[PDB]
Amino acid sequence: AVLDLDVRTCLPCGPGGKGRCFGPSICCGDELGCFVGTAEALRCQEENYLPSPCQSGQKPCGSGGRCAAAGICCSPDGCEEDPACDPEAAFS
Repeated sequence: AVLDLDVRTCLPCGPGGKGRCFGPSICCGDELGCFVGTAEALRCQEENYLPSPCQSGQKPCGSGGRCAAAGICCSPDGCEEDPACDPEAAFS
């Protein structure tokens, strides 16, 4: 997706703002693991309370998608701990 407005980088997620919103009912903090509609993901509840634009930060990867949360590489259906970035990955 594209940018939101003047202030880029959508709303954070997780603890304080380590994470952020990604695709749909999802939230995944790179330095804060991946949560789809989970406790640490509810921050995206605001992503469906006010019809407006939004942007994410999904650094691509060969794991059927782009990187995101803890060594995550997300897809259009959901994310997964991808060895591409940190969990199922190397000792990253």
